Amino acid sequence: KEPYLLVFGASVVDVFGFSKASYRPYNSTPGHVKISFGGVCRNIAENMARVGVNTNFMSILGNDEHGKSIVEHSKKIGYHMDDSMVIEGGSTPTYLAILDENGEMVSAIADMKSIGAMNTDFIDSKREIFENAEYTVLDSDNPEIMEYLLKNFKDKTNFILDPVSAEKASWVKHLIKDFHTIKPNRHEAEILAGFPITDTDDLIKASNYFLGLGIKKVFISLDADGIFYNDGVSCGKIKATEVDVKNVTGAGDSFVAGLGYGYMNKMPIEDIVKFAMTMSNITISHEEIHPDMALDTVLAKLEKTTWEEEKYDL
Amino acid sequence: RKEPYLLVFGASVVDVFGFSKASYRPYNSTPGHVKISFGGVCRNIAENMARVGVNTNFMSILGNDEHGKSIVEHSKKIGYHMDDSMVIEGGSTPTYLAILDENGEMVSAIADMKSIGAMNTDFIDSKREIFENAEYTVLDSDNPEIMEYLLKNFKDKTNFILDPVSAEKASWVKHLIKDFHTIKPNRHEAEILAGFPITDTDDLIKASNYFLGLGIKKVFISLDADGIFYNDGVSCGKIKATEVDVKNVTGAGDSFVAGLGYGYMNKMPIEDIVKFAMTMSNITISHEETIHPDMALDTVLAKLEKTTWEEEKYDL
Repeated sequence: KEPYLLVFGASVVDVFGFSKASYRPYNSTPGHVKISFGGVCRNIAENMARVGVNTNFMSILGNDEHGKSIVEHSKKIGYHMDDSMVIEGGSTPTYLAILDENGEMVSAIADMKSIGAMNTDFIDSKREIFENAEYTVLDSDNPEIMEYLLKNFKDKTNFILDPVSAEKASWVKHLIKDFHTIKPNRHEAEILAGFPITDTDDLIKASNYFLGLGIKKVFISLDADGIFYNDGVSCGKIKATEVDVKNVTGAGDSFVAGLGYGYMNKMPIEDIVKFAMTMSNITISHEEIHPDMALDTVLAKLEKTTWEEEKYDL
Repeated sequence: RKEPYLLVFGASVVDVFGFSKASYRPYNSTPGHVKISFGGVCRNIAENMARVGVNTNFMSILGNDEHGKSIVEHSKKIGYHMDDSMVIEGGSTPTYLAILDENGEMVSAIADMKSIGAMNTDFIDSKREIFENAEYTVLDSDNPEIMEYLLKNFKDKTNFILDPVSAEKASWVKHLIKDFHTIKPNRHEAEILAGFPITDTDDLIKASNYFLGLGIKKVFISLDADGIFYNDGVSCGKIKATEVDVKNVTGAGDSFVAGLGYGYMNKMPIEDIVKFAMTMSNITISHEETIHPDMALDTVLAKLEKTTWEEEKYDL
């Protein structure tokens, strides 16, 4: 009914066993067991739901306990997983890891069997959800599924890319042309462009190459040095100057989420970049990966930030 | 509803098992299959009870975390009421995380069994009315100190039922058994509790007669393949079922305790309680899992009708 943003992707349940004693294999070691909900696309969907975006999250789950826990956390926060694939008798993708006294792993099980169950037939049965979406977030996990989604719904919905890694970005450098928005870091952009990006002049040449292919919006993460943008009309670099604490991971997930908010509320380019970066500046500091994220908490920190803005022209 | 209930008091454990689907190597991410299951003797008893229609009150120790919500949701689905349980803020619900190799052997594990020992007298006192108005109260042999507190404070207010768990755990509660209305040991656990070997029928009659002398009202001794030996002071006998093929024994005695619970609540004669509870034990024994997914009152009654029994009755 109301305009929504669709996030398609995997959900991985993380189960960590931290040793609170000396580690010994083959024998039961006492410790704390922590359960956290991960997976790039699930992190993005949660962050969006937390700031008020009408989020639909299409995933792959099993009918086990971990799958039920994901669906319950989904209703609490706000991300609707109502159209997800459910595998009867199958497990929800999980990573089990038994860490020692220092925090380094000694044993691990990756259960990713259910991620391979995604096919073109299930995509077709959920066509209305893909078409009625304003924007659709995808990662670079499966190039074959991406290629299918692009040539079937590129004109119906506006696709947003999160490259994940430099390696995963390389197996998808030929498909980036059909995306409305791409969000790589400095290194993932070097891979997608085909040339080394060392300074501002190379970032302008990179983004213009991406825009030339048919991409409308380009956002390049500069890791601490801010974010670079390119509307095709407006170009710049907006940098923050303050927070940098425990685990700078999960920030890119929060940035994609703020791109989604800024788009749904039709905010000006310079302000979308600022809002999205505030969500990253939060996530970096507080460990917990997401701690707390509310519409007002992001709007509260936003004002008390040193914005080092630089504007460019072509 | 203000209808009579049975109280089960004990631990709830969430088991998380990772089975390797490739050759295991330490410090390395091995591809595998994750299995999540609910355990704890007392939690299994309460589930089996609610499954057959007993109005069950399950008082446990949870942890406010994600595994705590998992147990609670399963309890609302099946019907074992956990409303009066202990919830620890910031604490952890008892969890056992284990990684198995390609052969099935444990090569790594984390035991978060901390919360089981966090039960205190102040909490028992706050919920004293749940114990006092309970028709029967099931306990296992996990915490001897708390058992003594429960027995001393509630033995004349509620009827206690013991599931000894193991022979080792049984020696620690041997001085406390006299206050129980019902004990349910196996051959070896009964030897530990009695203080002499049980090799035949005469020793079974002697062991059970001794337990009745201590003040115990009803005795049930599991004899594995030979069935169940019973004694209530009036009726004594041994009943066995023919055609029972076992796959997995874990959780069978749990289902038997649950069946005693059903029998007591429905005021059934001892021979029928033994048969009903044994049918429940037989169903659980024929499945690989600790609890049969399809078990309900109808399946227990359907299998009870279809069973051929070997019955023996002794006098005196």
